Amino acid sequence: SHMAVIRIADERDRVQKKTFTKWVNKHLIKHWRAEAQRHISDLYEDLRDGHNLISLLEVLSGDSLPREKGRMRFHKLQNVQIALDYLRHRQVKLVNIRNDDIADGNPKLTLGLIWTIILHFQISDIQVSGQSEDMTAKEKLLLWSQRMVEGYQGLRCDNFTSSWRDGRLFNAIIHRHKPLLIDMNKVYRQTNLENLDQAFSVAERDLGVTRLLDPEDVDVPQPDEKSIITYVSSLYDAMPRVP
Repeated sequence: SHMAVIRIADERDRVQKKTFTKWVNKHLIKHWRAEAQRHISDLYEDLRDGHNLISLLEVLSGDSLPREKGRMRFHKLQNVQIALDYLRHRQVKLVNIRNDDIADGNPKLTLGLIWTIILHFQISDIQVSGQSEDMTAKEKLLLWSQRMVEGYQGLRCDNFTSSWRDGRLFNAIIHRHKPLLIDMNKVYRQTNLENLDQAFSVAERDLGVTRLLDPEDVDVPQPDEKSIITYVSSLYDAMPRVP
């Protein structure tokens, strides 16, 4: 039923919005200016005037950016363009996004923009042995993921969706780095949620990785790709060495 597919597609979007919202908040709070340490309530509303966008880029780059102090739409578009122009200076190719779209809270383009920023700042230097230079950041992260669970019995990482549903990969990657923290023998028998909860809990408590995903989000036949990548990438950053 087409109704089933839309249901799943809408669900993946719900998860992506929740994920990017947590990711943005994670960084915004690290901003040096107290009043810039804002909290996003609705990703489709709190980036519209451009201020949080500028703050996000400042925190991620350490670079200082100007801000319009007016309230006219003209000021908002300009505020948004400051952020968009910085990304271009950074040689980031902007996909299909206009000032107007961000100023009007365009859902898809807003998520698209946050995705672009995540990709550029968090998934820009993955290094993995066996790496082939032509590979994209996404392809590199997938190889790193595969390289990481290499020596584990019967578990493959064919992608950034279904492959991560049962929590097995998440636990193996943690174990690979801190075996004394994960009982791999037990992760094979227990439920998907059980594995997901454990992984996210250990990652946070012992590796200091923010819990971007809820086990309930990932235990679906096709988890949201970008949500998975985003979190997996933050797992990579918690790793001290390169496989």
